[PDB]
Amino acid sequence: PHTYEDPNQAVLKFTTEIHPSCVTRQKVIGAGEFGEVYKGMLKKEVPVAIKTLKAGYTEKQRVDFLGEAGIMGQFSHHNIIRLEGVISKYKPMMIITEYMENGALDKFLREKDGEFSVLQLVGMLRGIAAGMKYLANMNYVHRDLAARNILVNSNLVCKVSDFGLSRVLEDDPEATYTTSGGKIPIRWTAPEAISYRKFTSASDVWSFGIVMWEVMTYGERPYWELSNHEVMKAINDGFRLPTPMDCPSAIYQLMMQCWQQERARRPKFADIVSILDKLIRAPDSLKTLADFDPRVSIRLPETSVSEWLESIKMQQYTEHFMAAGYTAIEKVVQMTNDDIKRIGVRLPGHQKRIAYSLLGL
Ligand SMILES: [Cs+]
Repeated sequence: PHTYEDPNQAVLKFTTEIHPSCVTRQKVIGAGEFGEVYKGMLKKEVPVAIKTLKAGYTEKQRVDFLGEAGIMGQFSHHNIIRLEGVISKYKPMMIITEYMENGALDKFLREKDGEFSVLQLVGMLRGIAAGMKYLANMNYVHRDLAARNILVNSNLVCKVSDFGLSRVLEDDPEATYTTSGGKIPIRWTAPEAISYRKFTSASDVWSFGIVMWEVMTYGERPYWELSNHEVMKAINDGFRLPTPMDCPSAIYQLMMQCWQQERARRPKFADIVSILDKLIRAPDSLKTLADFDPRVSIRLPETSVSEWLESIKMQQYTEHFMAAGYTAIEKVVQMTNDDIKRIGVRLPGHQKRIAYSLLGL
């Protein structure tokens, strides 16, 4: 429905007002768009993440901050972060969520470089795809799916985590690193979303393919060394991300499927989940690896009578071909081997060469 576009209504309907006394802040664990993030306890008491709103906020800033919880409270899935509640009546504003001990996915994979199996990475991807399938069936377009917005708990369960609003695109074109601000980065956004602001579940599928690449590389940066402008031009001209090291051919095949230029040709999230589950339940399909070239940060785009005789070094037969009536190409491609014998190509090697060449035409 439209319950994803009204933050105040969402806060009213889908959040639980928590009293400040029930919250105990313990230790800073991150720095968010709106303020600091703490690990603490919520009342037996349970560990939780506590997002706070920096003092001196604008009214619209307050609205946008609590709107994330308004969205999050509408969901309920194993692979979507759980909302305990919010503090809105007393300062500072706060959002309470389940604690994810291992934090952001990309940082975690970097810390655990090479410490998992390809099967475990594909299982993480399956969990993320399950969360995104849930979101898509709820008619929710994330617009900002990336490994940094996926959290990981003790049991390596991955959950989608960032449900902000007023999301706008990265405007810095000469940049190569991460830009300042809570913007949607160009490197994870589908082409139509950049060019025409057409964010759909298919653009989320594109970003999910980027997340797949992220995981298979243990948290590398997409389009490394390239600039946002170079990334946009590359994607428009057909370039794509290259094969990760030690990547199953099936997984890179699926990534490339997610990155189809025409959004309609991309797989839906149900298809994604089915493919990943099939692969996991038959892990022998993950041993065939896709070719790896350590030099590339991007894959190249894909491609769309005398001359023919000289292509095979038989130009000296040209006059013969002209004398027997084979003056045009359209009639030669319809030529049989007995016609070749008849015209004067008596040597067997020449017959064989002309025949193999003819097969192509
Ligand atoms: Cs409420």
